[PDB]
Amino acid sequence: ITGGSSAVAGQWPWQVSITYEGVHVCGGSLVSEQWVLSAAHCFPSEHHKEAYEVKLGAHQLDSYSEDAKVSTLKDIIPHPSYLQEGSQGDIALLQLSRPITFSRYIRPISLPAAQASFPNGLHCTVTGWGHVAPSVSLLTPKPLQQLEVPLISRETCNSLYNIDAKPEEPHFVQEDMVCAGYVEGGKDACQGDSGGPLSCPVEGLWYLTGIVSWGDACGARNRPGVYTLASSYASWIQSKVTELQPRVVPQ
Repeated sequence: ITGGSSAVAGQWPWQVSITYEGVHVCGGSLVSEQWVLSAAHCFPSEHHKEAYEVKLGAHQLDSYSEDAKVSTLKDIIPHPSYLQEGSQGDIALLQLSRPITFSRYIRPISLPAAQASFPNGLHCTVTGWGHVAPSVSLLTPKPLQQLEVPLISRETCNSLYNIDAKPEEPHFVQEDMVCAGYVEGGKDACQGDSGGPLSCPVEGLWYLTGIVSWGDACGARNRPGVYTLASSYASWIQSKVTELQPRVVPQ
């Protein structure tokens, strides 16, 4: 996260850290006692499920915490539309090997139901332990970063990414993605943040509106970060995981 601030402990208790062979690679969002949603691009086919770990309840990634829990994974289910290096379908369900116990520091975020709409301009928050500037990592002790970003209309994101960007720019799919952020630069999610939550508030409840998916360089100008739009995958999520019940989001 670039341009944001340090969260206080307990603030975003659904945020988790995913490591691969012990190295933090992505975020994710706890959505029940045993399931986490993250980005499919963090789980390439060639990686071994047993080499991942999920750390919950930690605000400083490099500080021991008695409140932190670490779990292995028993299943990884990427969306079947997902193609490596492609934009579509960047979302994956991860099942922890065992259910975890909730606490002040570990609690699930609500999934938005298929028909949920979040108004353009709503200030949502993206969190993570990813880069703080282009190619610059967050320094130890790696305090979780948070950044308020406004949701941007699909028409505008389509303009910014599909019309006003070169052909090698990933394709923005209006039905299944949302961009959120700034054209000004210096405020965005970055490498290492994928899979983490775009948490949007409605009537005092937080919904996983999006999952960090892609964008340009960390904090690049005219390219607000792009997120997988969770509502578009709500029916898929619930059909795969009967335990996960997306919530209807008030008008």
